[PDB]
Amino acid sequence: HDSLLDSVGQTPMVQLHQLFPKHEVFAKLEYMNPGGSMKDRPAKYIIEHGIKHGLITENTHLIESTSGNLGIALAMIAKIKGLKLTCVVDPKISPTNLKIIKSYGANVEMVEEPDAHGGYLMTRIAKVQELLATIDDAYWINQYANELNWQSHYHGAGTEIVETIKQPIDYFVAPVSTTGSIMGMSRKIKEVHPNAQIVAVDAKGSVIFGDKPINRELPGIGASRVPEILNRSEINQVIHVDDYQSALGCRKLIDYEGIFAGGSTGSIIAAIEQLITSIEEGATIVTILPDRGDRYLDLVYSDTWLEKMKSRQ
Amino acid sequence: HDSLLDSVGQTPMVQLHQLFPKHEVFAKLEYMNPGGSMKDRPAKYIIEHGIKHGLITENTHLIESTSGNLGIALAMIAKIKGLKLTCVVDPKISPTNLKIIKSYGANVEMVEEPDAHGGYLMTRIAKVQELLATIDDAYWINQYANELNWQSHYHGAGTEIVETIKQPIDYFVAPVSTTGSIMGMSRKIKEVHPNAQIVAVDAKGSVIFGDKPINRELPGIGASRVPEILNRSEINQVIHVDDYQSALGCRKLIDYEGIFAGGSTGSIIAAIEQLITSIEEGATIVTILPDRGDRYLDLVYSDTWLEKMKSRQ
Ligand SMILES: C=C(NCc1c(COP(=O)(O)O)cnc(C)c1O)C(=O)O
Ligand SMILES: C=C(NCc1c(COP(=O)(O)O)cnc(C)c1O)C(=O)O
Repeated sequence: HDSLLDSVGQTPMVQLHQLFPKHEVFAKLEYMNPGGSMKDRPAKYIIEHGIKHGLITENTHLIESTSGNLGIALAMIAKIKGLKLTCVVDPKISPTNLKIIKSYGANVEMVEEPDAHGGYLMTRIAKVQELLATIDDAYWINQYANELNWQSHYHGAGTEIVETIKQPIDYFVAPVSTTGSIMGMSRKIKEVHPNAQIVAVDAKGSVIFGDKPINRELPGIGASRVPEILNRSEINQVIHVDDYQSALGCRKLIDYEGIFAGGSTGSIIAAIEQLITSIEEGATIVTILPDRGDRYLDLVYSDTWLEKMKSRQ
Repeated sequence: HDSLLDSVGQTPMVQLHQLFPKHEVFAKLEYMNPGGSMKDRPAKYIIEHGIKHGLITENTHLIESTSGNLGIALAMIAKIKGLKLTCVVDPKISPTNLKIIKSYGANVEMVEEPDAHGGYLMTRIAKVQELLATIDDAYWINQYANELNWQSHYHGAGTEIVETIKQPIDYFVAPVSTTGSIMGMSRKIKEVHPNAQIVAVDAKGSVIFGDKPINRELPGIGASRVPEILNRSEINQVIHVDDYQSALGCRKLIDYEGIFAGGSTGSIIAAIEQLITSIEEGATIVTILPDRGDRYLDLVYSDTWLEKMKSRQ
């Protein structure tokens, strides 16, 4: 490979035999991408597209609002391409992920005022618009509305999944924030497996699917606005999980399978444990594990954080 | 794959075009192994061997003295195999790596008394012998003396390198602690490229190759005893680098290539920059990048740690 860019994708798939002994449950390890998450795929895809089409030159200042993983992916790619980048972030970001963005030489704008229900997305978007107003040659990645987001997953893990799974897929389960992953992957999966059931896993208190908004702790799952790239008619079921439940799911996965994953992976485990009680034995379930446990030592893998979240419920 | 075990190995190789524009410098990304370092390979190899040969059963308590990466690899594998594990560690371990070992459910023994020159290896070995004396069914991985260590690298990255590089290899450069990586990989490389020059990169103050021992900060490179698996006649050149120089090398690599790697990778960059002044333009240099930058935010990627080390020199 001529660079790191060439090592994005083609991630491993494993079966979770120990955790789910009566079902065929397969997990795509997207956290093994070089930047450390699934978001490596939309970052590569959007930036290469923009350069090809004259939207992004060496003078273009990239801007994005992120809970952490897309900021890290964008900063890696920007280093390789010689581009400037400013990440707009909020106080809920993983402290580890905030320091990583800075080590990659990205500019950081940290907002401080949440809305009436604890969410910082409205304030992040406003900060982005302010940066756009004062930076002459700037390009907003705009992941909640950019069609290239779900397209990158259609061609990425979505395609790899249907190339690799040698049996009918009964359920596809994915966590949501922009819904790029689940829209893109499900669209590819259903071309081959048209009766596959599509299950979104979301945070309790996320308005994506119409919950009453409430303050959420874990970054990366859930949102306080409805993403524009979501098409609700393509989702068959929604399951909501809270911060405490997601943390328990992380800790059970590492105990049962030796897999050390981030918060939204815990949300997926907790949701699949709720789902399988209804599912015929032997059925095939496919999911994705978006990022690494490494980044959540002050959150999910902190016993005092765990105890704090248990009190909240 | 039936588990994570099956995703160990087959890591990417990239050329460092930007950093070394007049030479062909190839880097094996061993930090992309599932546990996060090269040490995944000896952990898998030694444990599978022991189980196959009746040295390790479900009742066997694994013990090892480690600067961090082998402890993490062993804890991942032990989870998957249902084995008990105690890691003996010292105050120089990365705080992040110490917390990861604990999240994987391993027991931890932290020693506290260094020898006359700041090294903790003598005390770690003593602690290991004490654990051996009081635990009835225990097996010491013993990585500084275990031949299975260098064998795992012969069959691992060593084999992959000679399968992948399509030109004569002029130099092979690797960092050392147990010397398992450099002994194993160089032995395989020289079967195909018998005139390749083998270059060890070591910490200043490491006694591995006979330096006067002095207090070293960065864990993972250097040692305060001579490893038994080292054969000095197989090494052509040795280059020593200090803590500050290694940190500068990490920061230059991420700036030039978008690669975010740990301390010993910085040592490799600093040594290769010293070496190439003597090397014919166009020559092929192969190296390995053992682990992730993620784990060194309180060390190499901390500006105050950086400033502390600059004062020391
Ligand atoms: C919105 C972003 N995160 C998405 C994300 C998601 C949601 O993926 P989406 O494709 O955005 O729906 C799940 N899990 C983790 C760990 C994530 O980081 C971001 O990185 O800025
Ligand atoms: C001795 C151990 N570390 C080896 C190591 C090395 C040296 O590899 P050896 O094969 O032990 O020589 C280089 N770089 C890093 C980041 C390492 O973690 C250990 O993980 O206990």
